[PDB]
Amino acid sequence: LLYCSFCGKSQHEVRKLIAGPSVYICDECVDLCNDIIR
Amino acid sequence: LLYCSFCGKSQHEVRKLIAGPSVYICDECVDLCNDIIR
Ligand SMILES: [Zn+2]
Ligand SMILES: [Zn+2]
Repeated sequence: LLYCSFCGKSQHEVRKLIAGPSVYICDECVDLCNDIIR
Repeated sequence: LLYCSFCGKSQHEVRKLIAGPSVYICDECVDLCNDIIR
């Protein structure tokens, strides 16, 4: 549905995808982003 | 800027917020979502 602003990969193109009422993110985005923000 | 589809909290309302070209998510969303998807 929505592409990752970071991964830009399709919702199903990634092995793990989390769907939200308006936000879509995969595991690499949070894994890489969580490490930076944390 | 954009509210979390899950947290619905403002971009600055959360202590940790990751900004993306079109996706905004905080630590609780990925922490709780990552545990479920993983
Ligand atoms: Zn992603
Ligand atoms: Zn959030």
